[PDB]
Amino acid sequence: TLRAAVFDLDGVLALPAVFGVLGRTEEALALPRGLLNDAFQKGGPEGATTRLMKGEITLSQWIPLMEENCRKCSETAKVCLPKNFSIKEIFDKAISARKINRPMLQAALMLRKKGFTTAILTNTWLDDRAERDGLAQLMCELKMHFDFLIESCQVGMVKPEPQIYKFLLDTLKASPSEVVFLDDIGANLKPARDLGMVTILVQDTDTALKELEKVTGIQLLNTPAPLPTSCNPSDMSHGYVTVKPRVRLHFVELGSGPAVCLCHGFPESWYSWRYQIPALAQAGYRVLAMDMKGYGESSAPPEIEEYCMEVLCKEMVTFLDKLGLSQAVFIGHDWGGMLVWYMALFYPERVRAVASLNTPFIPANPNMSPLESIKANPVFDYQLYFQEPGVAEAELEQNLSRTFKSLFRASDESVLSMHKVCEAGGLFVNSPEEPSLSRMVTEEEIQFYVQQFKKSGFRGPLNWYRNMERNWKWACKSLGRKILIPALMVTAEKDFVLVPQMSQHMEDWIPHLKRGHIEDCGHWTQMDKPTEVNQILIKWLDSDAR
Amino acid sequence: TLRAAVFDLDGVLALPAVFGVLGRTEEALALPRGLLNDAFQKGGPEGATTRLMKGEITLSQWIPLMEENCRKCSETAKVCLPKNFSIKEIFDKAISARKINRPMLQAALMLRKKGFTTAILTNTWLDDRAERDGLAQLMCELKMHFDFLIESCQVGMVKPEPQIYKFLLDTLKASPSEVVFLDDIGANLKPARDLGMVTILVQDTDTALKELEKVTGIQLLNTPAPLPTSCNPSDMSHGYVTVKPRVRLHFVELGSGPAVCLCHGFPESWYSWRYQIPALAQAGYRVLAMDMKGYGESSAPPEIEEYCMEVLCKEMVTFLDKLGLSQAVFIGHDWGGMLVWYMALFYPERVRAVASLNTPFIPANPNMSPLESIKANPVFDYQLYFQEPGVAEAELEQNLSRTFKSLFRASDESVLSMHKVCEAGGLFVNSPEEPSLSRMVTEEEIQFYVQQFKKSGFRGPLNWYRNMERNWKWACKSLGRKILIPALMVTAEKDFVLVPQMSQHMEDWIPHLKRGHIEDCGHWTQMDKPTEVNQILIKWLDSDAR
Ligand SMILES: Oc1ccc(Cl)cc1-c1ccno1
Ligand SMILES: Oc1ccc(Cl)cc1-c1ccno1
Repeated sequence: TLRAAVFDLDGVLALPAVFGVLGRTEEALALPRGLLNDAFQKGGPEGATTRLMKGEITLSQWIPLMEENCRKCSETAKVCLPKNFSIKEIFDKAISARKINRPMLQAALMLRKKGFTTAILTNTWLDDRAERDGLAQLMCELKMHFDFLIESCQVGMVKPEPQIYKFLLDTLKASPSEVVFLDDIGANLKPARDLGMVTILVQDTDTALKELEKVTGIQLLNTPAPLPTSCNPSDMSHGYVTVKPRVRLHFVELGSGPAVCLCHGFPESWYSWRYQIPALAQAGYRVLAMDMKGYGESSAPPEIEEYCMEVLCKEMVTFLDKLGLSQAVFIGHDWGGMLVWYMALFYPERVRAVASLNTPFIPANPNMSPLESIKANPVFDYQLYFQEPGVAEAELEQNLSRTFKSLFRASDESVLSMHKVCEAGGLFVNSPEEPSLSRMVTEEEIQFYVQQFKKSGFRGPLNWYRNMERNWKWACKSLGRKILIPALMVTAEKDFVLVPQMSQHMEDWIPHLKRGHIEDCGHWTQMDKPTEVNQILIKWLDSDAR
Repeated sequence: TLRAAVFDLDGVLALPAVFGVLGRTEEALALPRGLLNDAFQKGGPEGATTRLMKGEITLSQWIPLMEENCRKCSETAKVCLPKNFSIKEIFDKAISARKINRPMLQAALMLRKKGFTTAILTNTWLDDRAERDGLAQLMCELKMHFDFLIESCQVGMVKPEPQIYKFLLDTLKASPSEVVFLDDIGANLKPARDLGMVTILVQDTDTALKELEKVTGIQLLNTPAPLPTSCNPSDMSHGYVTVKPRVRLHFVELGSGPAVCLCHGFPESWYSWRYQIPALAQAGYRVLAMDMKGYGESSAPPEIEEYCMEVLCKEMVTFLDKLGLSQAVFIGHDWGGMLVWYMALFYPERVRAVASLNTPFIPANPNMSPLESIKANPVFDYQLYFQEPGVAEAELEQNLSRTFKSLFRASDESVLSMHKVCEAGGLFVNSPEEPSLSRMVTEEEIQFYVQQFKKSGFRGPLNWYRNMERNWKWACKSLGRKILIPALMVTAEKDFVLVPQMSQHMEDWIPHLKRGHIEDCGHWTQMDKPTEVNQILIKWLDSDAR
């Protein structure tokens, strides 16, 4: 039975292949057929290319050796190479044009998800060209999804030499009959087959994947649309900043480019952005996903006043100061969405652009107490329940697994009607003791939240709701202002607490506001509809945040 | 007696002042004298500018109000404003032209170093212009050096209103007679003086600083060249990455821009780069200063093989992978300098550019054992002493304070002659028990190294020297290669271990190599000559690493 799947890079996981570009160049320059592919393989096991693929020489050292072989070949063929002939230019273009074969990677992702050990086995080079970063990026994106990456130039062996196949088997810790090996080169497939491995000659991806699903017994073609890449907490870079004597802020960091600061809601974690973090880093951004004050590995002081918007915002500015960041784009959801609008109003110079998921911007009413305003809408009753210190803490801390399984549900699986919470005497009074697992979350993801909330519980998080009068007084200072920096409001059709209609008057205070809207989406936006959140945020970031 | 110094921003810590640009614009456009400065202050305490300075409105809301005042003023003066007249353009240019008044900041730095509480008190605005980042950067650079930053738009009060002075006093926790207040506006100086504060009217900086040194009794003018800004460990962003099950790498992170990975030597710390970190972040780079494997907060496994160059380099590649970085510029010193040359040889696609302080690149000799090679030079005797497990550990761990005070010395203060270390029976056998403090380090800096080395001691660090045969075999695989990515070699005249002449043949293997050379510099390059290290690295980074 098969338990390992091995994929080649060129012509398998990345398309189009370099081999195909040499043939394409021959046709474009009207050179004799096979001239370039012949000069490329010249000398066979003793040639310039084998030395390159084994790591004896770098790509920049190889370029003039390929040039001499091209001259040698054209001379024999009794043809002249064009006066403008450049191997450097041909290969720069070829490497740059090569993209990830998305359905092939998807199949590799599915096999690994089903228990297969996966690896990339590739005949590659040590790239020292001025434009080497493009390839470095491609390799980074691909390698994360595999258990192993075996590169010829790193191991000093090449396909089709028998030793590299014995090396692969040793790294996989598998017998040959347990391995599927996919290659676009028949000669490189031959030693794997001779060893007893299942082999697939990759021409077109569809046929190769049909062969792959037939032999594995796993559906790989015509499959439902997969979720975006998630985060393994133990594989992330974890950052810590002391913003003041008793306050440290924890964050997860991924990627390079403009700083994008992700701010979660209640009662969440940096992990609520698990599907956004890899996608935003891949899109060309440096992601900083916070554990907001009171949560996870961030400090959780007991005082109510430690959680007023004025102090929370001041600390986020100090956080940027200590990291040496003059700005960041601030993206928030629920309570984080509220923080993010206040960062834009009070610290516009530090906010590159601002985006909110579900949380609308509604200016403070100076002629009404926030407590009066909250009583006016039956949807905000849960906020009154959260007022009395200790009451909501006891219900939320009683059974953590039940707390997160009851809360984290899609619009069609709700177990909590958020009205008459005070009258009913709690959030979960009409909710089961052992809720079923929502289609949005796995048991393991629920257990990550349970483990995080064991440190500080719900006091700090609930204190975010206990500064209504303080926040109202502070917000009233901003009443003559408008938000004029780039801004995005993302509404969720089925969020019955932060309803899309609550955002209807926002253009009065944010004239240049851009919008996003997600159909069939509940309150837990990021995990309910990750693919669509990613598409909206990436499109807005590339157009408005650089 | 004075214990607090307060500085204005415009016309004091930043030059030229905005007030001066309005007068300059009047002259350039041949407008009536004072027309623009009059439209700017129009309405006085009830005008558009006061509302802006109090934070009622943002800068972008203020621009059209200033335009209307300019029209109102020109109408009364019976003059016409040019057809191309733009307040947005005038202010963008003014804000952009304004730079830190370096001798004023230097004086503030000196007063704080001598025990003064320092603060910036400024009449400023909430900047929401598309080009707001320039000002955000200026403020970031300035604010770090002060105990307090009081901004009119944040406190809702302005100079010359009496309340802001009472507010300043309350934040300083000082009586008026204990405060020096420096301002370029006579009217804004008046309430501080009326309160009993010492006041300085700032016209030209030299005269203001003469007045300031006379009144404080501290030398501020004609002072020796100051050292670059250092790091307070508790104020840095601390990052942690698990590169494999039992190995976590710790780093300090500062700044935005291309990733610059700093790799220390033996027996050091991320803190050895304390003078480079703020300077490189200020220069426009994202600094990642490592605790190399075996050091500080990074994991220190006991096995010798965990510290061979092949594994150390593999882990640094994984470190980039987990951070989502396709590349970084790698800068190393001593052992870090060696690591960095091997990163360039084995992983050029991941290395944006490479720089080494003191450590030359010398290819492995395939016809000689590394032990033979080390015996040939009397300067490398200390490496033979480091071979036997436990011997060097006992001497180095015996008295940590003595270890670091004996090692960390300038070329003219050496207490260690590194020859006949084996014959003498140790590094410190002819060294005092209580060495004097070198002019390079403070007692507190020595104690930071003592605290770091208390966790794992010297086993992991010494193991870097215990993989000679392993490293030689690995390096021999790279003998046909050349380093063709951007590279810098920095030599130190007085490093008697890593002598500048050892680097003489480097151009044979690195043809495009760039060089830096530091006179009167010992082995501890970064702390011996920080200003010159910063100048060389910043110039090379801006030209060769983007
Ligand atoms: O918006 C919310 C805010 C707080 C809490 Cl505890 C729950 C929700 C919510 C909306 C839908 N299901 O839970
Ligand atoms: O280069 C060195 C390497 C190791 C050790 Cl322990 C000391 C030095 C050194 C050079 C000058 N003073 O110490």
